[PDB]
Amino acid sequence: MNIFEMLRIDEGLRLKIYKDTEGYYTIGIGHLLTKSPSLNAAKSELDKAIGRNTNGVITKDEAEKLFNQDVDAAVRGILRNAKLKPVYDSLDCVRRAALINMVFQMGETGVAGFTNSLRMLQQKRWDEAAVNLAKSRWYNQTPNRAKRVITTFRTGTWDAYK
Ligand SMILES: [Cl-]
Ligand SMILES: [Cl-]
Repeated sequence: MNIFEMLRIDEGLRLKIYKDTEGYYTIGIGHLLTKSPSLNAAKSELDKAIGRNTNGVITKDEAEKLFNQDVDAAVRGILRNAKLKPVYDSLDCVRRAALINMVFQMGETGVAGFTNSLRMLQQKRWDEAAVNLAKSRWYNQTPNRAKRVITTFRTGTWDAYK
């Protein structure tokens, strides 16, 4: 198991523009296109992202390409973030994957706001962090996925993904 497989499980793969859990236009492996309500705006952003007239449909290869770029960008945002970096550097590889997943879902900004949980993870107080992470809109809106990531931080293993 690794970050790619983990997120492929959490996000699925769709080759036609779709709406995510928040109702935003997305495609591929959880690649958000736009928060705008306009399908055209979405098709526009899609073509711009792919470099061709897609007509709202992409290939598997294209999806995987966006995906790789998105993972990369998540890691890179973490490393450039003063609040996140130290946490990330303090964690083992499995838990780093949990932090990346959250950043991929919610953006660096979103995650950097879980101050208390972050401090707990930094301190390696796993059970406490898990309880704190659960008191969040994130958990209440996407409880099954949140549970998986939370179990990952709590245990340091991939059991939730097996
Ligand atoms: Cl892009
Ligand atoms: Cl969920």
